[PDB]
Amino acid sequence: SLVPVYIYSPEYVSMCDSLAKIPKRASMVHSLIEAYALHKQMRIVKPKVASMEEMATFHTDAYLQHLQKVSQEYGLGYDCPATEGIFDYAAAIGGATITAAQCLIDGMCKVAINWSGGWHHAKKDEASGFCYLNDAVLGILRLRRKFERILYVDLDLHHGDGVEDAFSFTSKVMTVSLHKFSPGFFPGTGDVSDVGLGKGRYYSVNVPIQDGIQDEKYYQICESVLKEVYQAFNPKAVVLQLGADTIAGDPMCSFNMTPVGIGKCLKYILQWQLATLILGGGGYNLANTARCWTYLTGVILGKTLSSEIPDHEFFTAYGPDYVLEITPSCRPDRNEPHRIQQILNYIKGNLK
Ligand SMILES: CN(c1ccc(C(=O)NO)cc1)S(=O)(=O)c1ccc(-c2ccccn2)s1
Ligand SMILES: [K+]
Ligand SMILES: [K+]
Ligand SMILES: [Zn+2]
Repeated sequence: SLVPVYIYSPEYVSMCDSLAKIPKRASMVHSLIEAYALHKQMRIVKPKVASMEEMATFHTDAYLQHLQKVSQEYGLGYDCPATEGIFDYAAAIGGATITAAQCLIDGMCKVAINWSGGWHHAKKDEASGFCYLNDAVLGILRLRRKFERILYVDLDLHHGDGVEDAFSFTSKVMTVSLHKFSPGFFPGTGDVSDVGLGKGRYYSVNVPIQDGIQDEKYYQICESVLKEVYQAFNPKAVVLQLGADTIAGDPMCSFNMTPVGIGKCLKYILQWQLATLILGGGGYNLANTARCWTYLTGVILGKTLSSEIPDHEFFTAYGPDYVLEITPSCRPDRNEPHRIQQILNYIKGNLK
């Protein structure tokens, strides 16, 4: 077994480290997890590289081939620069989430972790927001070999548009996303009015949130909507993305969460006791993202972690404080009690 599965292999971590816009985060994340000796308490499973056929269960051959070519418009460039070996990078992530999926389809595993996955923005034929391959989607598509109702819960700061669009017309998968929704804020979509299309209408729930949201309030919103969604929908399996770009101190500077808030949310989903695929995502303050995910790793394990940071390779990276906890800034919570209730009521009606 009941020990969660931890997708890892030095080759995978190093391949993940080569991501241009987020260098070394994989190692840092794994290193801190290892430092608290959190691993060796999970079932370590090596990642399998995704094949062309597998990745194409969503992406088009046109896009896959092209990507494989430059690794030697499709959304490539500035935000998504096709650096050397990027195709390999993508295939390893995708492969990694698909193997976490298989780990769940089979037994002896109620939770499968791939902190390096979670790129929800990738379209079937286009890279977007640092996302080259949509692993979350590939995991969901794998999970559906055995589960008729999958619940996708996206807690990244950004809207999970890629995964949502992928299933907007089906009621097999239900995508729920809590994100910042403001005029010029990427990807600029996902208002509460967004509920899906055709046969998928009401199977896409979006929770537009504003800057400054803190642990408490965030959790009340989350539990409120999740509880409602667990009722109407009878999820057999669950895919959860935990982008840490919501954590106080992120360069993104929008939400004001700490891993503990996001923690209560995790605990809430873990208590349904369903097959759960854990993914990472955003998180541009490399040190905090590591603190966030190793802590959440502890929450998956239940074992409370030592407040002081354990000596390891990146010990220095832990600011001046050197503690596991993260303190929110003194920024205001631009979320009025009335609009949040209004949003909740809208979706609450929608759910049928
Ligand atoms: C590419 N972009 C994304 C998209 C998605 C994410 C994300 O975390 N999604 O969950 C992050 C950045 S973006 O256009 O909004 C950017 C944000 C910050 C960017 C940046 C890039 C270089 C230097 C400084 N800032 S680009
Ligand atoms: K989100
Ligand atoms: K859907
Ligand atoms: Zn994000």
